[PDB]
Amino acid sequence: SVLFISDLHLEAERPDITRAFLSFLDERARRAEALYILGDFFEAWIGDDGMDAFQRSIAQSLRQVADGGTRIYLMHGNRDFLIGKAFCREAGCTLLPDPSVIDLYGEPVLLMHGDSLCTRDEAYMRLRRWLRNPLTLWVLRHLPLATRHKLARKLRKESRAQTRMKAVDIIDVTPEEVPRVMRGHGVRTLIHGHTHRPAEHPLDIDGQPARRIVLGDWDRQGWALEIDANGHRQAPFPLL
Ligand SMILES: CCCCCCCCCCC[C@@H](O)CC(=O)N[C@H]1[C@@H](OP(=O)(O)O)O[C@H](CO)[C@@H](O)[C@@H]1OC(=O)C[C@H](O)CCCCCCCCCCC
Repeated sequence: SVLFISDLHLEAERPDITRAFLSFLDERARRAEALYILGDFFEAWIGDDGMDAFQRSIAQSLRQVADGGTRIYLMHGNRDFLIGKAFCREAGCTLLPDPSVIDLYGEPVLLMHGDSLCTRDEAYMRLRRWLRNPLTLWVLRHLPLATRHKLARKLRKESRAQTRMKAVDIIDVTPEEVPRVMRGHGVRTLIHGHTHRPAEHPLDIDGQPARRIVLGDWDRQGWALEIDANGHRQAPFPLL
């Protein structure tokens, strides 16, 4: 079996989420063939060179699971798109680009964090285009660590202000983007996070049924999607 999680937003000041995650690693990820983390694993990331004691300890916990034979893949989200090779080497995980198509029990399956689908959120689309611009990444990594933390706090503050003001239809995925990107990748299954609305959505692509599975965020309870050759299930579990 294979596990999918996202939107944990791990941080030092949420030990309840950390405890749930570490229990999940021991109880479920150790026995899985693979674990996919589809973005926003951490609350924020300023670059691997800024990793703190807490973040290093999370890397070590992943490494224990990877060394047991579980393959771990990590995809960027909007909080942690600066995770690099140094972190993944310490964690024993593989960095997966957004988007990625994997083979899952013989079916091609598209994986994304999900924010790139939110094309009606024009203010966010503009921010994303600027944040991911190679010129932006260049200047950002030339900022001192403390100044990077300052700008990360400022972005979080403005995001918290602005997201409260937006309608749910503006911040959720644009419906017609889903068949468009799934057709382009030749898949009938898409798995993503970001939107915090765990669900499975049936849809049509060119007269053929397809599905979009949305992973849950861990703010109030943990979530995991588990797939094996016979079926799949997403279910929550309590934070510790
Ligand atoms: C190198 C270190 C520093 C730089 C890199 C740091 C990386 C870590 C920081 C993460 C910030 C991230 O939270 C921003 C973001 O992604 N917001 C969108 C997201 O909301 P979340 O709050 O992340 O859950 O998802 C929401 C739903 O999709 C969406 O709504 C939010 O997007 C916004 O709210 C964006 C606003 O609409 C526009 C904000 C522009 C802010 C400009 C601030 C800079 C000040 C400029 C002064 C001239």
